[PDB]
Amino acid sequence: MGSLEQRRLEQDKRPDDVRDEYDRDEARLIHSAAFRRLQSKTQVLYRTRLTHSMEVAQIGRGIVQYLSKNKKFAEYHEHLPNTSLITAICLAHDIGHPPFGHGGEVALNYCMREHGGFEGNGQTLRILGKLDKYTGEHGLNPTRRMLLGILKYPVAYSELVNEKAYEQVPDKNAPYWLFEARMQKPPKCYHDCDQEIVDFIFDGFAREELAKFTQTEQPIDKDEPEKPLHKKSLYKSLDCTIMNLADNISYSLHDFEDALSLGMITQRHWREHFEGKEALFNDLAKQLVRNDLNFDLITVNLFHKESHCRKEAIGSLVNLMITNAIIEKNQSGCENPLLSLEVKLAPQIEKLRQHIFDLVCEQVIFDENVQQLEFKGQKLVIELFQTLAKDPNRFLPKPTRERLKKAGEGLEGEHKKSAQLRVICDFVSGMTDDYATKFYEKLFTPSKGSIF
Amino acid sequence: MGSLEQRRLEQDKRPDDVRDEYDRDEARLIHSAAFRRLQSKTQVLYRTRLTHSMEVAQIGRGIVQYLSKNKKFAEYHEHLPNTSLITAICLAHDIGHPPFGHGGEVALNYCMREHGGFEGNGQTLRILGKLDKYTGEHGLNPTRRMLLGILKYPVAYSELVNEKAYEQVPDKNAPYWLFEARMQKPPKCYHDCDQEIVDFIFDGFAREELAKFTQTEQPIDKDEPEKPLHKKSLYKSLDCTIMNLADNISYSLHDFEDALSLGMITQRHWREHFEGKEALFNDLAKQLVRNDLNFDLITVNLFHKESHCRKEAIGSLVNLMITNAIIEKNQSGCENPLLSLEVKLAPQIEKLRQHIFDLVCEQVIFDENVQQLEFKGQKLVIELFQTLAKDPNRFLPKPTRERLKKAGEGLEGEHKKSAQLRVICDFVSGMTDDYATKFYEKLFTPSKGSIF
Ligand SMILES: [Mg+2]
Ligand SMILES: [Mg+2]
Repeated sequence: MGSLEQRRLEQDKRPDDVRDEYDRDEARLIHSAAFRRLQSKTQVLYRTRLTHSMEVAQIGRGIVQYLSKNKKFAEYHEHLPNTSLITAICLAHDIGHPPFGHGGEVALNYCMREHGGFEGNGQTLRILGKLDKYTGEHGLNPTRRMLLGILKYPVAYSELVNEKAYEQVPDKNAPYWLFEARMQKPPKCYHDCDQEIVDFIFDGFAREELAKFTQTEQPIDKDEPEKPLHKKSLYKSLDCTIMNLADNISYSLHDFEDALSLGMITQRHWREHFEGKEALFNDLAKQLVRNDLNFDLITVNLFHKESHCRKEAIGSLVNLMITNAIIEKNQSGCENPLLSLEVKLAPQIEKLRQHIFDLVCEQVIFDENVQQLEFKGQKLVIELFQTLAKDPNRFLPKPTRERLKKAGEGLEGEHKKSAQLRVICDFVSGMTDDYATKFYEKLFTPSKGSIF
Repeated sequence: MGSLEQRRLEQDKRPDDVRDEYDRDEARLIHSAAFRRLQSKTQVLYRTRLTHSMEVAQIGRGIVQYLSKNKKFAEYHEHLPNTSLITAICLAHDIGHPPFGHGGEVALNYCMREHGGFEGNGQTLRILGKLDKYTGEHGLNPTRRMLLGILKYPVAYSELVNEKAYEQVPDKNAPYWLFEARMQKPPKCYHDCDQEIVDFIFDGFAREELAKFTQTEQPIDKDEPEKPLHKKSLYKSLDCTIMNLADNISYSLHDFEDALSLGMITQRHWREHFEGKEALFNDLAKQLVRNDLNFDLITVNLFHKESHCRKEAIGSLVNLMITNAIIEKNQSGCENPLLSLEVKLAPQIEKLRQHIFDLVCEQVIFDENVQQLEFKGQKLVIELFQTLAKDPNRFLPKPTRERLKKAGEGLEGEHKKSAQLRVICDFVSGMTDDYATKFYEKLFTPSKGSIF
């Protein structure tokens, strides 16, 4: 089998470069157009995706550091990623996310219904492995282990999608962009047209390991037992578990901290969301003997006037989760360490992390005004994709027109159409929020737009 | 037959006026609302249609002057138009063009699919002969020869249209304004509802002359031999050939000069568009012995920092085409001089003029941002026409409501509908780009519009 430091394309380093291949991955990523676009992309609307990706990289390094010295896990030290690989994986995890976030993701998936759908994490793999113009046709040409580390869902769209969930009540009067977004969310997956990339990631493993590692589950009873739902992938690589843990800690605490600052989560919300289960903080305070973890003391410090009393509690909770990162084996039958080993929190810490994250989804993610803005990004992307798809040679830039022509060669009929719509999907998804707004305004908004 | 200085309506001049009828045409045109609208109408988006029409008038006068003294063409001096007639024809040629240019023209033709279509040059005749409020129902009431001079395409829409080219792949999800504009372009023609105007222009000629002069051709193989295409008219009057030559010289050189200034055409584009065929400049430089026509010398002067080195080359190329205007006979079997005689460039000069014009279409006319703005004018005009057509008495001004009522009298059924939609088409097409934008914003844009 192939090495983990192997790339799809041959790009050997000069003898002047003792940097390991994982550092070369970090260097290419930071100097890449896909990573620099994280500035003009916000996840909530304040906090940009670049800042979130840096905080996630910091948390992941702290996780890897904590594990690399805890001798209870000394048996697994050799399989931990290094500082450069965990950073590059953490800094790349939100690269594929489209403009306007979930509003744009639902939009592109709805437009690509007959052509493979769209999902952000799949586009992250698509950009990293092919789209980014660091190479001709191999993206940034990352190492096998880095590609595996960003593959959060190693199962294809077709193998996971349940198109019965897309079913809608007919409405002759509704425009094409007007629908319930929750019923058009894609499965978390990789795109079928990128199977070659996934083949490379998995050529360094035994095929029985691949079958066990790509196992899925059928979730049941989201509201009713017969409600149709997509299938979920079940397992991620070891490095991916570390990044996914850091990614959730930031969403649970750092987006919570921003919610306190903006006033979207009050102490009344806190004490009502924790009206029961004050032991989520208190019982932990007893076991670890940390008076700072007392529910009433940490509540006063979180909702304190002095900003140094809040950041001290946020950082205390950030440190509490990093110090409670355990590494177990997943219920996959895999014997490879990178496929069988998982990093996660202590069960009592995860209960507290989730319960803080649930208050964030309730007051921030599902705020009426936040959702109204997501729908507008849905309308904008749909209306932009339609127009770019109706006459792509009139509107698209010349290099994008070349890819669309190139994608259709050797293909005819419906396969040619899906391959060319994929290029348009990669063009729109690779837009920044302001670039997509300007592109919308040049095409539709009455008095806006300039030829330069 | 009738005189060339004859008008549809009787408007004789006072004895105090020794001005010839062609000067009276020039005077009425300049003081007309249709000609003054050329200020608020741009052709590219910089250079307005008024400025283009003045440069065309200057080139045409230079053409007529050059021919009126070249004794190789002395046999045809008596049939050349005078200074006033060639100016009025040149200043009127773009009067009918709608807001947003081709974007608005494709829009109106698409809306008028079942009602006669729309084309700019046809509206120029419609405004000049009927619409302009200089008279009651005869427009500016121009002379027969001036009307003939603006009749670039003396064949009707119905006689030229190939509705198979309008055929579209069905799309249930597309809004009414979303289509490929290239497949909805109208034929270059005059509108069927203006046949009476064309009858007057042609009552001063023998009917055999009319049949030969209105001959058409069926172009073949735009991309494939079986691609459906409209039919083209074949012949223009002598005065029209002079105006059409001046009109093309301005587009080929003056719009090229603006392209240099804005940076849309680089010296790299020039030397790559002329990578072969440097003899288009050089061979002419040999025959005429003009070292300024050397490809490398004129390239340095065109792309020079000093603006006096560029304008000296542009004006040299403007002068080179005027000095190479020849007058031949067209392959029409006509014996009337105004219908059989044509003015055009020398074959080697036309090869150079076209090749410069092709670089203008490639970098300017078909720039992605220029086309994106054209589509937005297409969407705006379509959405404006629809709403004005749904309830014309609620929205249209009282004088326009009078014409629409008046156009429907004596008619019922589908003929009444087409006659009233023609008035709405004349209202929208006669809008300036900013007037159409304000009219769009009052009706659709959320927070815009005032009752005054
Ligand atoms: Mg993230
Ligand atoms: Mg013109």
